Amino acid sequence: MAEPLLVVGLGNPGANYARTRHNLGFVVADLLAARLGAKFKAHKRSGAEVATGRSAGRSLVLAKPRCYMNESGRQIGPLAKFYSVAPANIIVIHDDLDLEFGRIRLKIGGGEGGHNGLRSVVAALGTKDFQRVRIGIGRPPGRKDPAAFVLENFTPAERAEVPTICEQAADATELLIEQGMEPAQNRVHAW
Repeated sequence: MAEPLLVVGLGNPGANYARTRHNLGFVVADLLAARLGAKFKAHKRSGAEVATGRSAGRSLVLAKPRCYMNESGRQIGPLAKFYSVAPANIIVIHDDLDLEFGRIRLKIGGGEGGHNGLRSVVAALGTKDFQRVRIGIGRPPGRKDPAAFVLENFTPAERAEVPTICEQAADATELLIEQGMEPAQNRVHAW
């Protein structure tokens, strides 16, 4: 009974489109990073960003390429098969529309909500029941334009929401390591 955990933050490089929270993975990774203070880097046979983290009585490998999306799917593909890690150890973070623009969505099997990247990860990783941590950024009002509405740019609204949820999820995470998620979920996953 012993095994580390791997984390992968899927977001959007550069910017422009990243403003649409298309950089949740990197936004959350950076946040949790700026908090942890860990000194990440960029390399690996793949050539992406990553950093090790010790806590929760276990190590944590947080990685994240550039393009992320497809870059991640593939990046992990080999990187995943390279490290030979388990699916219950790998956790891919992303953004998704669930309710309002300031919620999170952490699950295991549940994932892949239409995306070349995500699909590239499944095909790259071949699917092993890996874990995923999607964020709840607004919800689909209809069929008018969900993706369009998901790729808005609440830079501001999101700016406050980014730290709002991140803060909430950050607490849930910390508490999770403190004891369990039960409280974090009832505390954080309660709002």
